[PDB]
Amino acid sequence: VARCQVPDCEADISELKGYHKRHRVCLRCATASFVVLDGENKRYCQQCGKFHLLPDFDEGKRSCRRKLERHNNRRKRKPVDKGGVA
Ligand SMILES: [Zn+2]
Ligand SMILES: [Zn+2]
Repeated sequence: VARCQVPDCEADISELKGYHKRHRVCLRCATASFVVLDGENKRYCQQCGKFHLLPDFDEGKRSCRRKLERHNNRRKRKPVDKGGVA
C-alpha cells in the first residue's frame, strides 16, 4: 500500500517512483534519514528497506547489526583425523 504509515508522518504516497513507495514510506522520510516514530526514532535501513531502530546501529554502514556476517570463517579443519584406538 503506497502510503507512508509513519505515526509522526501520515503521508499518502499514492503516486511515487522510488525505493520509498515499496516500503510504505514517503521521499521526505527516505531523505530525512530518521523519523519521530511511535516514541522512537527509526532509521530507513537500505539493507532491508523496512524501518529499524536508531539505537540499534553501529559505525559499520547505516544498517542493522544482525546477520551482517556469516560466510567468512567457514572452514573444516581436522587436527586429529584418525580418532582414538586404545
Ligand atoms: Zn513520511
Ligand atoms: Zn536491516
